[PDB]
Amino acid sequence: DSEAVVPADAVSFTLLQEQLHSVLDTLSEREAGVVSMRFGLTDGQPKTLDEIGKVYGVTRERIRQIESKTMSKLRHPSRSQVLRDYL
DNA sequence: CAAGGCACATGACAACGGTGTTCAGTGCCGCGTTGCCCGATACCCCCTACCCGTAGTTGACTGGCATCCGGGCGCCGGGTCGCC
Repeated sequence: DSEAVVPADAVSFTLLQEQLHSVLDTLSEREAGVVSMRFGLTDGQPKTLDEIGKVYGVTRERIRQIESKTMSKLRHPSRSQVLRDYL
């Protein structure tokens, strides 16, 4: 069957979740939060940049600028060795 | 031989030297924080092409199918008709 949850894949996904969440915890609180909402780690629906700029109280271009800032920071080789292997 | 008079240096005396802080103000020059501008993207419309369901088609045409055996083995249990 195809509907079976392969234990190896499920456990790898859980480990990826934990490692990624730790990596965001390395980032600043606001930066980690905004990138999380932009990619919906907390909830299955990611929020657009303007969509993030309502609960947090930032403007769509301001939140956009920090989204660019988050993507850069997670792109430095520091917080990249761990997540390269998980793909 | 002892007392009184002049040289140089001396206990303090402030005020400059030079340099380190101070609160102070104002910028200097990098991050941001936000108004635009567009650009793309979801979402209404019209058109017809094709999928899918319904309804006919009148010479006559009137009862089917091939089963199934070489288990094997025994028991249960009920039915089933003879029995006297």
